[PDB]
Amino acid sequence: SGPVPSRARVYTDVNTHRPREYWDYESHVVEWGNQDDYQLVRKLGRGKYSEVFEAINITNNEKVVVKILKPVKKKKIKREIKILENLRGGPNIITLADIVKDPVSRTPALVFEHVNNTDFKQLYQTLTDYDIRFYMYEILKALDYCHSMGIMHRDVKPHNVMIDHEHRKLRLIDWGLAEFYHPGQEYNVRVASRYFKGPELLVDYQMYDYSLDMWSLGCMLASMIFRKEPFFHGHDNYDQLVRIAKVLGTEDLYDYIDKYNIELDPRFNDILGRHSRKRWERFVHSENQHLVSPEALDFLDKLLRYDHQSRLTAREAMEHPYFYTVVKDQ
Ligand SMILES: O=C(CCCCCCCNc1nc2cc(C(=O)O)ccc2c2cnccc12)NO
Ligand SMILES: [Cl-]
Ligand SMILES: [Cl-]
Repeated sequence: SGPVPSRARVYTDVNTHRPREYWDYESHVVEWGNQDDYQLVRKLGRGKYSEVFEAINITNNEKVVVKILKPVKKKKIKREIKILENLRGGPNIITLADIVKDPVSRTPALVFEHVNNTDFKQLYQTLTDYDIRFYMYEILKALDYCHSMGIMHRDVKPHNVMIDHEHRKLRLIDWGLAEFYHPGQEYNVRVASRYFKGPELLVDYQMYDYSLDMWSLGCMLASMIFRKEPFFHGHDNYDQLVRIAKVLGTEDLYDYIDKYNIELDPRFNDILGRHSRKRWERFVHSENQHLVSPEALDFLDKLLRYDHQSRLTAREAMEHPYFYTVVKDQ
């Protein structure tokens, strides 16, 4: 026997109902724009497999951002392009304005809308309770939208949320790890950064779905309301699950593993041992108490569940009382 199958609880068949050109990114033909329209102004970042510049569109003198794509797996170029084009115009999704060939190496470069960003290591220190709720709701809007469009982001983390706090404007960026959800498909578990990897990634359960993004979101929320960054501070991939188990407890972990017939490494199983669940109240202290409320902890608790089928969907999350007043704000 093998692992038990799983299906997305919501939006399960969205891609099946669309024409195949929507999700068959390998068959996408790229419409290339005019590289001469853009001139690089300065370097903004040099992440993995990509370089990011501030640039100028000289046909309208619009400040834009150019990301030069250099993945090892070339199939991710069309993938990112197709996903950006399918989600274009959606709430809080970064806008792909153009695609051009870098005149140096003929490598693809994406042109994006420019956002007036403020770094999170400078921002999450000054956020009020209300601000945390408001921006979580904006992220949820983006996630419900991309999930409803058949797409899982798979790399939700602070650096991939651009915030113009002066205008209370938020954009979800870097769709280079995003994939289309197809029921029954097995996905790669190497996605996401360690601190934000869901337990399904950490136990090598490959038939995961949109709910992966809901675990990541939970990890961000916990780090903001408790002012512990990252909240689960694993030092390698096994330690990440150990740190999770020390908070959520091993009883629900072992029930999760049994439910889906997941094959755990025996020495790892021995290492996890037995840990009781810690009540969320243990993480409150005088320095973070102004960010904690009963509805915050209930919401957090309903995002950070081992069983991916048990986590709140983005829409259920948007209906949680934690956002009640925020919902009346717009
Ligand atoms: O949490 C945070 C963390 C701040 C991290 C700073 C990263 C600097 C890179 N800077 C931009 N990287 C982009 C990447 C993409 C993409 O890969 O899709 C799309 C758009 C941008 C972008 C747009 N406008 C201004 C700057 C950038 N801040 O709130
Ligand atoms: Cl406790
Ligand atoms: Cl969802």
